[PDB]
Amino acid sequence: MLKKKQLTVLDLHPGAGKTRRVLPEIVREAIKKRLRTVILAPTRVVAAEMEEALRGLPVRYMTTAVNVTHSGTEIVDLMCHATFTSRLLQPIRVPNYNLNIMDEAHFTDPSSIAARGYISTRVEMGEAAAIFMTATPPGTRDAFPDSNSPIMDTEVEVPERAWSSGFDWVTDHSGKTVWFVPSVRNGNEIAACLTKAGKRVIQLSRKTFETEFQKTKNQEWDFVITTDISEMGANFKADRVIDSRRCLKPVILDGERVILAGPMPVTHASAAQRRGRIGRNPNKPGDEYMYGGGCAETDEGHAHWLEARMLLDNIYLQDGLIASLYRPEADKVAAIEGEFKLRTEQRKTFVELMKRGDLPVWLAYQVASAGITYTDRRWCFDGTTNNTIMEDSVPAEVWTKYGEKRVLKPRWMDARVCSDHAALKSFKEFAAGKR
Ligand SMILES: C[C@H](Oc1ccc(-c2ccccc2)cc1)C(=O)O
Repeated sequence: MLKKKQLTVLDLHPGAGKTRRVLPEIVREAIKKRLRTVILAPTRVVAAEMEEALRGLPVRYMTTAVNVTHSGTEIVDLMCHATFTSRLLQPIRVPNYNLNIMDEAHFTDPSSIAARGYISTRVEMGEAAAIFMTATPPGTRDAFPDSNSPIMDTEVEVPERAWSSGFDWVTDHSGKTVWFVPSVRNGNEIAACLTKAGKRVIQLSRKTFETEFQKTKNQEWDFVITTDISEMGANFKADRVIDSRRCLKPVILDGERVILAGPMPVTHASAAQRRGRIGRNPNKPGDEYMYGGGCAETDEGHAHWLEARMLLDNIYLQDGLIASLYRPEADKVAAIEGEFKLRTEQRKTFVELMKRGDLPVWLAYQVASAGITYTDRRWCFDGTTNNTIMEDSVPAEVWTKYGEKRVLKPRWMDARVCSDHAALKSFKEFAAGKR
């Protein structure tokens, strides 16, 4: 598995022991062969779980999620998928790792797709080996894979709004349920409905994940309401999953705006990962999976694959060569390698708009490619009337860094900057010159 020019897909079913049993054995063999190795975790929660599975092995934890210190004699590094892609983009030398291990390799955020593309290109060049660990590799068509214990699969209408009647099975249940919703706003409405009915609810999303996930271990709860982020190796002591089978899809329209289309069907890989949260204990058969729609290949034309190409076009590989996307996911976007390659000063602005600005990749690219510098926010106010951002049915307003009250009307509109209250609050701070 560790021999050069080889990319292995470790696709044992969910709960088979890829992280706790297989990963430590791979790491011991890599250290025995003196292979400089990187281990990529999707989130800080998974990074902390990996430290427990690898306890005692000499691994350098490049994350504040773990408090270890480090002897300085480690040849194995562990960091998040986003951290790897970030360091490749920045003017910091990333070692040319002999072995590249990606856990939860099905993650479809732009930085995870870009990491797979870079790593698989190095393997294709004959420079390195790689191991992608996931039960659901790209293009998987099976939403119902094997599990540690039998699961009761039931197709049923699932609420996506508050309800007064017609869904007694949802609240009549005495165990713990993990419920996948298509958006933070949709989860807020379901959570309020369940709280009014006397249930204890925890809500999870990308921005709150680490803090709120701790509550699932520290307090008693009846429901966890979560977006698709919990598909990335998050584990729960639950006996039921309720799956809307829906997600939002970012879509670039006419190359000039990004909308959040849907909700629409999830992929088979997402459905198998949502279901895969239960049936994990061989001693507790009969965990339930209630699902409310079919699957479709909604990653085709999804903005994340075009955003992954924007990142890869701006990562040095060798001279003018540019890394390709990992072959099984390369047809998800219609893009020419190198079309998003920026000159040095515009590339530095693109990186800073993502790293410090916290803007979506597509929006950071529009601003940097237009020749605008990082601190210049005039573009947040000079768009057309149809780009006005709305807050509680009235235009959002901010005080500019000049002390002028203005309506938020960005030159390029990316729906992800106002998808929920937290995102719009962060974007208002950015438009005001506060970061
Ligand atoms: C804030 C933290 O970022 C870090 C990024 C890199 C390192 C590091 C450790 C040893 C050697 C070289 C680099 C540590 C932390 C995080 O992202 O959690």
